[PDB]
Amino acid sequence: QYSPNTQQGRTSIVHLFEWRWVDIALECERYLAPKGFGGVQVSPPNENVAIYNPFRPWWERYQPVSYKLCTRSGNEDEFRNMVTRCNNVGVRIYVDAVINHMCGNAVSAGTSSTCGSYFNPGSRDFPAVPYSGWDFNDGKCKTGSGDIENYNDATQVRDCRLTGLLDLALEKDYVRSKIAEYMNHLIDIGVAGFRLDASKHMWPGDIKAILDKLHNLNSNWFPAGSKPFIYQEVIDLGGEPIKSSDYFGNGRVTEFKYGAKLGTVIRKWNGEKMSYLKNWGEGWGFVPSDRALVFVDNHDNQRGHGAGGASILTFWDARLYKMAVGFMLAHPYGFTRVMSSYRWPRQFQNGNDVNDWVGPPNNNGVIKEVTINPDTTCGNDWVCEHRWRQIRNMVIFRNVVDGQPFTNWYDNGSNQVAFGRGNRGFIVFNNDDWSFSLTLQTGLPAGTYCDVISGDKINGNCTGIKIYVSDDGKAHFSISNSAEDPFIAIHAESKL
Ligand SMILES: C[C@H]1O[C@H](O[C@H]2[C@H](O)[C@@H](O)[C@@H](O)O[C@@H]2CO)[C@H](O)[C@@H](O)[C@@H]1N[C@H]1C=C(CO)[C@@H](O)[C@H](O)[C@H]1O
Ligand SMILES: *[C@@H]1O[C@H](CO)[C@@H](O)[C@H](O)[C@H]1NC(C)=O
Ligand SMILES: [Ca+2]
Ligand SMILES: [Cl-]
Repeated sequence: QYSPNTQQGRTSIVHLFEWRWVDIALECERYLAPKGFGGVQVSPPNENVAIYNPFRPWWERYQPVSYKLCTRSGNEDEFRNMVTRCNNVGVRIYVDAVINHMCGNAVSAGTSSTCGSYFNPGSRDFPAVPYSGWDFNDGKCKTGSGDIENYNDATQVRDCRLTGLLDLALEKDYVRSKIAEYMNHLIDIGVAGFRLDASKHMWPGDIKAILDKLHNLNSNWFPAGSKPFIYQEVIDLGGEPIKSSDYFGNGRVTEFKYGAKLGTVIRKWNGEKMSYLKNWGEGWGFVPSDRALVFVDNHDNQRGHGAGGASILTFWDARLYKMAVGFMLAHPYGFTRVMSSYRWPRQFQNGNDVNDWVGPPNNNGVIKEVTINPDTTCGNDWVCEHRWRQIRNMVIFRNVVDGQPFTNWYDNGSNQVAFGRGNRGFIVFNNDDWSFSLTLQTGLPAGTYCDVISGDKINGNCTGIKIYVSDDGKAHFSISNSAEDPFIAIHAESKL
């Protein structure tokens, strides 16, 4: 559960937040496979509460009603078709499993669900599963409100309701079995792993009991004995009694300190600078690389709903975002997840975005299809960061240098740094307020390389900047602080 059952040579996954099943299946064939992406994290595929006030917010998908594969992304048949086609092209599917809870305790009873299933929060009745009052922690939680009130108390964080969400009694074999039933149905369909949502709100031992009931991946696509890849969402920035290390026995963990610190460093907040990235990784107090799932931003903190503060970089800050993603994809620490989102009307009032609830692009509630423009960009308000030349080429960069050591590091004591990955790739950054022009040792073999950030290598030629590596591995780099993309990356496959 620590290894990504991704195809050999593919090292990243992309989060196609709120994408429809039919759009993902197409993207797997027309883009993801050809460009070397290893997998796709999809939004919760199980039935959720249909919320009309606000109008269909993104977060309604984190309020389960049943485990029926029927949501705004599609039905069960469309979901299976997606997993099959993607798997047939070497692109894995990872499911966002919401298993810590059901929907809000205050939600009105009725059939306001994505598939018409009836449910009654007030009476803890979820017949479509089925679940009853006996399957929740109402009698176990010790707070006066019944909800989590203080994160300094490890017990209520697990036994009480996260912002009102009915908390499942995961200690009960019956509940563990209904969740396993749901997860095993997905595994048998072809899913390669799961993102365990709100893992901090579940005891490590309860998670383990559930994982012990899981099947091995589908033998039609994976080798015998393959275990599903598991990465648990645990926000641990320190200061709390719960540590992400407490979950190492179950699988990988999300390292939120990663995007938070990269954000402050690149923004140059409070005296930080890129030169300090020399010992990036465990040196910064992060969890072991082999237990880490890293990313710059996620669906939560890109809209200020998670943890990380205002330092988090997102597509809104394009120039710096591409640099942050590039550094991440070039550095060997952890398993990388690329974000892919949609645009919403950000409206800041007194320091906060009042429209942080806006759901995916839609027409009367029906999610809009992802349209592709002649320049490979997306329309219908889908950002498609994974399609940006700079990000896509760095995804390939990571594949090419997979396994190579971190070497030939250089820094000017400020914000101009560079490092290589064995003899397969080199990358340089200029985040200072002045130009960079120096000859550095790359460790690469002599030849002419195409800069994969400012261009591509097409039919024997580079469309952008060209780098010349001498016999001794030295190469000259010139990066103006006025350049669109203040960084250059070259690797074994961009050589003429
Ligand atoms: C939304 C988020 O809330 C909780 O995160 C809190 C951290 O645990 C705290 O240490 C502190 O930083 O405040 C955070 C809230 O701002 C919770 O632990 C997370 O798991 C949760 N995020 C996931 C859970 C959901 C509920 O199903 C979803 O709303 C969300 O999209 C998930 O990413
Ligand atoms: C590369 O581009 C140049 C023009 O810029 C052209 O002369 C040359 O033939 C091209 N090389 C190949 C292999 O097509
Ligand atoms: Ca819980
Ligand atoms: Cl996450």
